[PDB]
Amino acid sequence: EGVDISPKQDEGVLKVIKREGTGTEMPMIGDRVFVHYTGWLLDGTKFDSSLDRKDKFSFDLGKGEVIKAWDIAIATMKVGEVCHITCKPEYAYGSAGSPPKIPPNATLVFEVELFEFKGEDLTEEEDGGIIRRIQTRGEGYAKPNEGAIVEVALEGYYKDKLFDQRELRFEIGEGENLDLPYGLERAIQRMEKGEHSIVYLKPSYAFGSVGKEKFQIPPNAELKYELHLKSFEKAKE
Repeated sequence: EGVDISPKQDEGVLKVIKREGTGTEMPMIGDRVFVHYTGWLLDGTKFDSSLDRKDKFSFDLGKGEVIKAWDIAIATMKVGEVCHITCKPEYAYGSAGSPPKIPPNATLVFEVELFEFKGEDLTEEEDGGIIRRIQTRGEGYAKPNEGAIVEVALEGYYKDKLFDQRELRFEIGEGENLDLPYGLERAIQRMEKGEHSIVYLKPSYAFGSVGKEKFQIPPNAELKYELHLKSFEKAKE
C-alpha cells in the first residue's frame, strides 16, 4: 500500500513514509549517505540490521554499491526521514538470491532512516578540498582528460557574491591563463557531458595564497562554482 517509486513504475519499489524528515534537499548520485536499516523477507524473517552497529551504514549513492531498490529509494528521502520499502527481486538479488540469508526470487522489505548526506570528495587525497553536489546528471559516461577541449558554462561565487560568469571553450591544463582555478579543472575532469553541478573549493584547490585581485578574491578564499559541462573532445595519449 505504499507509493511506487520505480522509474518504470513497475511496482518494483513501493515506499511508505513512517516519519517525515526535514528540509527540502534529497541526496543525489555521488553523495555520501548515512542510514540505519533492518531487512526482512516478506514473511517477516529478519535477515540483517545495522541497529547494533557502533556506527551508521554509509555508501555513495547511485554507484551501484547497494541493491537497486536502495539507490532508488534513498534519492527520494529527506534527512530525518524513516520509511519502509518493499522491493521486488528484480531490484534486489533476483533469481541468484544471496545464499544462507536470502532465497532466490525474494521480495524484500527494508526499514530505512536517513541521518545525513554530503557531497562527494573529488580530491585524490580525500581531504575534502573539492566537494561536488550534482544538480543534474549528465549522460555519457566518458569524461574529459588532460588536454581535452571542453565547452562549459560557469558561475563562480565568493561569499555568495557572483564574480565570474562565462561560457567558454578551453583546453584542460590551460585554464590558469583564463583565470580558472586548478581545482575547477580537476573537477571538470570528473564530470560527464551534460552534467550540471555545484563544486566547493577550499583555498588550496582554488586561488590559494595568491587570491585573484581582479575578481575581488583575497588570499585563502573558499569558492563555489555552479557549472555545466556542455561538450568536449578528448585529447590523444
